[PDB]
Amino acid sequence: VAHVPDAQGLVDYSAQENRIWNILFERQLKLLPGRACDEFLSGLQTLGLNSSTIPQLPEVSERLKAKTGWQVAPVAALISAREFFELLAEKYFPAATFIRSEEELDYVQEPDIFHELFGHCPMLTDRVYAEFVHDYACKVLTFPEQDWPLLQRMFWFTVEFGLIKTPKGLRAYGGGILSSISETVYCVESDIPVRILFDPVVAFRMPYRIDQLQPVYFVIDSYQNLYDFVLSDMGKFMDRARELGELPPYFD
Repeated sequence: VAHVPDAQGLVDYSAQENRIWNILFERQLKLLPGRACDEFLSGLQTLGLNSSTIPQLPEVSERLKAKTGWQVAPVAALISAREFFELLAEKYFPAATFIRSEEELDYVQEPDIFHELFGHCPMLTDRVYAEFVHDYACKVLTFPEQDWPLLQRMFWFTVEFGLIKTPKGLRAYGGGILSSISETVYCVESDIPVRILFDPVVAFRMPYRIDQLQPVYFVIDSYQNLYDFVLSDMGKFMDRARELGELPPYFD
């Protein structure tokens, strides 16, 4: 459960909440160097993220906005799929104003202010990415609830768990990877996962499990790949994905 912010956006966190931010921050920072994409590296710097206190949203927002028109909006712990996408649509990234507990450090299903401000926001400082996230949200109206599961599949294999094969090698952009210490090493160093060439139809055909280290990642060679995809008519990729069948899981 979350804090409710004051007249002017500020939120009264105390020491313990701050230490956990700190332990989370300190340990992810170490692993980033050969693993996160350059754009993530600099987004973090651009966003002013201290390894010491939980940020105040106004300042973070102000910084995001000046890079790409995005902002951060404070919300409660359990917002709905619709509320998430309605916010992304108006260029606001939702930030729940609580942090995971000491006991819930390593794995955590309910996304907190670390998951958000550390894992996701920093990639929203890259212009083509920020524009793809926004267009993507927007187009998820236009679509009926019957199609959001496939749209939420695609989101999982890009915004959350996507990799980018760069000239200096494989890196990760996914905010679900970059906020977890386990994923961040595994995603680009293990011989277990299958890494597939990002293609819209095949991501739509790929099933997934939330709580588990991902057995399949999709690889992009430029954020422009995600941009062309959503400036092209989804709908058509989605049907097609349905006429060929859902693939069999690699997990169980």
